[PDB]
Amino acid sequence: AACPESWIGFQRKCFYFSDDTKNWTSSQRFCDSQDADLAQVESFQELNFLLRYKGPSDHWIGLSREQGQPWKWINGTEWTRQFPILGAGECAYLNDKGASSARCYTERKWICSKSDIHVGTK
Amino acid sequence: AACPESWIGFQRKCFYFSDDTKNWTSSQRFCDSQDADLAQVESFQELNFLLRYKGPSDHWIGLSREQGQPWKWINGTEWTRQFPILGAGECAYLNDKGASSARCYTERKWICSKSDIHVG
Ligand SMILES: *[C@@H]1O[C@H](CO)[C@@H](O)[C@H](O)[C@H]1NC(C)=O
Ligand SMILES: *[C@@H]1O[C@H](CO)[C@@H](O)[C@H](O)[C@H]1NC(C)=O
Ligand SMILES: *[C@@H]1O[C@H](CO)[C@@H](O)[C@H](O)[C@H]1NC(C)=O
Ligand SMILES: *[C@@H]1O[C@H](CO)[C@@H](O)[C@H](O)[C@H]1NC(C)=O
Repeated sequence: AACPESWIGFQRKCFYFSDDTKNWTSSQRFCDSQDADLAQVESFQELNFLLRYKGPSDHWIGLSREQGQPWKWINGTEWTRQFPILGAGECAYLNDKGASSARCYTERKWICSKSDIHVGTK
Repeated sequence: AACPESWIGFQRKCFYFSDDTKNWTSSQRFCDSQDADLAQVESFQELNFLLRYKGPSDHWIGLSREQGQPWKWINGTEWTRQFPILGAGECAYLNDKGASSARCYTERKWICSKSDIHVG
């Protein structure tokens, strides 16, 4: 199977949409336990898939920042600015129509992403 | 890739959700051209997944009937009653409750499904 059971496949990745709510760091610890990360949204097409599937509640994704800084990926590098992220918060999430930001201690649903099983990067 | 580009993978199948609208027979022709069929919805659970992604438009699916007669999948097997397909029409589609039906010449979006390329 390209993706784990109950994950959703889309363009060489596998996505998990949570049932539970957790804070941002706890959501990342959950994704890390599944050999994945909080969604690393790398194109506008991926964004659109996520907004369409997720349904009505806010979902954490894997971008964080410091107040006067750029948004960073989980690996600590500045991200590629595929879409605007609104608000004045430290952790990013998806809402009804796009990406916004809030404090990392708030409990939200989350999305994990990883590569499908047939992807090689060598 | 398990699925062709932009199809959504779920539980060893791939699903195509159209952006365009067609009548039911031409929708099944599109699906067949991409080595698939109009979605042969297998169960209430598969239903809940298609309902999650499809968004507000009506989408044709792979069941139809002759007047009076039981619903049949594209493959010829009679529907197994995991949920009702409502209405008075010959051709089935998904609204946001579950399945409803209409005249086959009208214009709706559609969903295709097929087994992913690693099934065997
Ligand atoms: C996040 O939530 C956990 C319980 O899930 C709590 O123990 C932790 O202190 C909270 N905040 C952070 C930043 O870990
Ligand atoms: C860091 O993570 C991002 C998001 O997946 C990836 O696109 C980028 O190539 C990675 N950068 C490094 C230096 O590993
Ligand atoms: C017809 O398709 C349905 C829905 O997936 C499946 O349950 C049934 O086994 C199929 N019959 C054959 C012969 O493919
Ligand atoms: C359905 O549409 C196709 C064109 O894609 C056409 O050949 C066919 O006549 C239409 N069927 C009906 C009943 O209007």
